Parts: sequence; C-alpha cells; structure tokens
Amino acid sequence: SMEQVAMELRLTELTRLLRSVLDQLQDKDPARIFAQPVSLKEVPDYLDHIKHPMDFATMRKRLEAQGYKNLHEFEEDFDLIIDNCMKYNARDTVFYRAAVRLRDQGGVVLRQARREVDSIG
Repeated sequence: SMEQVAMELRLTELTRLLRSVLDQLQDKDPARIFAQPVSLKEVPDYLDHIKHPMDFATMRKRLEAQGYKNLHEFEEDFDLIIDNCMKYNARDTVFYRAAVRLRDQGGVVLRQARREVDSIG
C-alpha cells in the first residue's frame, strides 16, 4: 500500500534523526566508557547485578535495524546505560562520574530532539 510506504518513509526519517542524536550523545563520552557492552569474560558476575545491560554499540544495532519506533524507546535505552552504570559502580569511580557527565550533557540534546520529533511529526 501507499500508506505502508509513507509510514516506512517516516520511520526512515525518524531513524535518520535518532542517528544524529546518537552521534551527539556518544560525543559526550570521549573516553568511550559506554561504547561497547560490559565484557562478561572480564566481569563474569555482571548479569547478577544488571538485568538489562545496554551500551552505544547495541543501540546502534537496533537503530540501523529501524528498531526504535519513537524517541521514548530510544531514551529508555540511553537511560539504561546511565542507570546501570550508577548502580554497578560506586560514586567515587571514574565510571560513575562519567555517567553523571553523560546524563547532564545529553539532557540538552534530548531536550531539543523531543521538540524536533513533536515538530516534524
């Protein structure tokens, strides 16, 4: 149908917008602490602590599969990165501190993406 195609064009453009948002968020992690999944070879007990792991490479796989239907879903995943880190790591660690900085700096980016998604539909 012509409707299914128009829908597919919207999703593609949403994916395009979220790709730029992801790139902007990831620049706020210059140390690449959140770039890849926490290694289960190197932290073998991680899943006893964190039940829903997340990281920027895993978000990127979902993104390119057009697996995000709206910004809310995308935010949920970003928020997992931060919240998982702030639980697993203590307050006085480079990891926790990196999460706080990513949260604070990403808020600005997410604030405007919400307006752009509402605006452009």
